[PDB]
Amino acid sequence: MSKIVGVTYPIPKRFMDRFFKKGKDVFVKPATVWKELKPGMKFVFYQSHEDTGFVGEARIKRVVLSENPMQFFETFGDRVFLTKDELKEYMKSQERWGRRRESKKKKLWMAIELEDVKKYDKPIKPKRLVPVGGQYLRE
Repeated sequence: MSKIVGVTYPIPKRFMDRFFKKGKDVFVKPATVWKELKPGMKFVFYQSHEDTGFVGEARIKRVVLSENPMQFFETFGDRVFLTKDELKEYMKSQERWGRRRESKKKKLWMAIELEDVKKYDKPIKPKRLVPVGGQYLRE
């Protein structure tokens, strides 16, 4: 339904564990998800395909909207799923391996506050495939 409930992401690296480690982490996006992403949803952490998907979930809260990703790494840093070291190699990886993902200007990045991070100790079978772009979980 249009009520939604949350979004689900596989997370491109092993930093799914971050949210379960500290119980409250910050997932950053270089503008990918649309206006369904509101403060007061859930964020289900997808694991892998086959019968073994969805490693856990959490609750989406106050999103910090800023054009510089380094704003999130000076404010949170430790609280963000990846570090600034992971950021700089990631952006380089997109522009040197992804043909030439460059830009004359910077874009609006978003830092989602993830609190109350729940765990699926049960292997939940995905109802559909969750790519790097991620899927909108709606009730």
